[PDB]
Amino acid sequence: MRIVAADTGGAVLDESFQPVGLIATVAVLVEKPYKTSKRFLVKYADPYNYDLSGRQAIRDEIELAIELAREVSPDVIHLNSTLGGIEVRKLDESTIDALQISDRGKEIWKELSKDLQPLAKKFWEETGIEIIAIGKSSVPVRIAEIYAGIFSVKWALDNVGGLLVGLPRYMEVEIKKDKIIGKSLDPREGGLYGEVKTEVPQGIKWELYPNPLVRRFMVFEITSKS
Amino acid sequence: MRIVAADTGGAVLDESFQPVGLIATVAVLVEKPYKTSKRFLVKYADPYNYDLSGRQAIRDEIELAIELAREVSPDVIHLNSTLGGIEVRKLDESTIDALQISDRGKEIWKELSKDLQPLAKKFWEETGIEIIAIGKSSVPVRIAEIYAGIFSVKWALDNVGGLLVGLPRYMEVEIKKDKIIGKSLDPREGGLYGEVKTEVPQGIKWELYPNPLVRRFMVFEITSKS
Amino acid sequence: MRIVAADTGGAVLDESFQPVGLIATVAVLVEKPYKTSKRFLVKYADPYNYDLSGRQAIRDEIELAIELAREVSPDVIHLNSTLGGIEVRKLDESTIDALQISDRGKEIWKELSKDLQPLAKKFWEETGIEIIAIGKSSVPVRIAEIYAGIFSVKWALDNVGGLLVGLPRYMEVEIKKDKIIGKSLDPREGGLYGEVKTEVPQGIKWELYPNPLVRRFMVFEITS
DNA sequence: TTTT
DNA sequence: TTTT
DNA sequence: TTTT
Ligand SMILES: [Mg+2]
Ligand SMILES: [Mg+2]
Repeated sequence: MRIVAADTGGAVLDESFQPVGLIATVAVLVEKPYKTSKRFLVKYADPYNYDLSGRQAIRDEIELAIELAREVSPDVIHLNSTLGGIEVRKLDESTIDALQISDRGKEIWKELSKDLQPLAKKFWEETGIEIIAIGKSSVPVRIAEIYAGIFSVKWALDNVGGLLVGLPRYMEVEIKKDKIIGKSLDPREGGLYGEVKTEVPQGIKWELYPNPLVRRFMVFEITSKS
Repeated sequence: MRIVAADTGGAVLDESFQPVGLIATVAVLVEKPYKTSKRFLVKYADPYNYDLSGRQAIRDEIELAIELAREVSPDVIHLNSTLGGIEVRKLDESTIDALQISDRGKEIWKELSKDLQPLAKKFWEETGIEIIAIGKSSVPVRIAEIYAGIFSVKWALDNVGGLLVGLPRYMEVEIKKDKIIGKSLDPREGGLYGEVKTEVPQGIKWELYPNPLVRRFMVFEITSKS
Repeated sequence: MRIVAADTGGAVLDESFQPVGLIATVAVLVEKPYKTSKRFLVKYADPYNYDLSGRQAIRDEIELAIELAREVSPDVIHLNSTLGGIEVRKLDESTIDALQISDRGKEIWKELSKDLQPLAKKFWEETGIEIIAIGKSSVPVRIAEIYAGIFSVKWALDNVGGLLVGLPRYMEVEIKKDKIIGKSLDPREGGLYGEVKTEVPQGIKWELYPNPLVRRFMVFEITS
């Protein structure tokens, strides 16, 4: 099976660990053994002019996933929304009410349907590829999330006297001479990881530590040596 | 305390990772320090003629657990159903509605009661040993589950041009010349493991990797060198 | 950020692994990098005369947290009750009705409000420090919990003809010549740990293993 | 309720 | 539904 | 709500 998935993750935090805005939207191609991705795309947001509430992310995600899918022709696209695996081209007012989600979730998706359903429909017509709202269940979506963490740190290195990056849940990053490696901290996930080439700037220091206000989320903090 | 527990686990998957049927039912004796089992029984199902909605699994589990219990005389039997630890001999329509479980769960157990309650009652009459529906809370149940994973792999090695075995949640297997070792991938469980003797066939290769459709579950795939 | 948090944890178990009563209430000061605590206080309960339904735990916790806070002057106090981070000084029946929790949870806290809310208000007046009900989301709270586990083992060392101590969730302890080290078993938490100096008595054996009745909780067993 |  |  |  060959899967394209997408996710948005990584946030700039203020000094009291409150998120300001999100950083990276990433689409990944994932193939057996489903532990990493070697082909991916990134779109960076502007975290300082981001509306955290909300849902530009999912629109950016589906667009980027389709863009990558047109190049690599996967079997399926996984979208990061836990709706039971329903095909997005089949999302209408009727099918959304039948969904086992909260009443806010239903109204959010009734609005999102207006743009996303025709998009998925046109893409399925062209290719036969479904876009499914699978979310938390998907390993490719979790690999996309790890890459969103990595690219958030890349963005921070490229855009830093100090920056706090809130990473996606329970993942770590490691800085190497010419690359950033991201890994899940959950061994139950079976060793999921990512790697992105980058040049690491001089004159800065970094540390990774637990976000004290959000258990199981880590903070990557960059500080200037000057 | 000395505990007998049982579980059914391991599934044949098709090439799109959809389960076809379950493989192994295992009963274990677990004693201090409650990390493994040295005395156990296995019953193999036929996964290609399995009713995944049938729920023959729990009938097989209680039967195999009672069979092992008659040999080793434990303090208690742990059954894999998370009902709050109620004794199975006490399961009637009255006690089932009082349980804090789903209405689907209540309707399943009202039907299961008709066979299982008399079975547990007669075993308690004979021995004084309770069969309790403890499920997810039980470490002996998790150890039975790990052994079901190991035995599913043994079954696959013995019955394979290629096979996909979906393992129980977050566990790995290791193949040695003369045995299979199974371990939980969750360090929070305190190091649960199992080991089964077997002959490993020639002319085949194997791989263990994440199920892309079911996060925190692994696939053990066997392929012929053919 | 500088944080005081508190928790009650660790339990005496009987021979069928049933809890009898809780042991340690611990207040910790937590600072960057938020992985441990070097400054903490402990209050021991009497586990053989403990009411597990009583919610004396949270009253002991807030008192000890305040006691430590007066000494180390933190930015905020984290209380181990998952109410979304609401300020305790702002807890009246109306705000409790609005909380996204169970109806039992609501009835418990309407009763707790009667004593704890005036305490938080007066403390906020004195220092400007909030006491927020953040609970499961707080790392300092988990560090307090790990320290409760450590102190429960210290209690066991101090009181052992044989004892079974049920530790807080997924943590381990190690006894060294002059200290007890506690660690989270969950690597997702990022390496949380604690350490307490104590004199280790002679003539004893100990073992750590899974509670067979409560998955992901360990038992510390000590014998003379 | 259980199963991957 | 999603975000730290 | 919390506890093993
Ligand atoms: Mg995500
Ligand atoms: Mg606690």
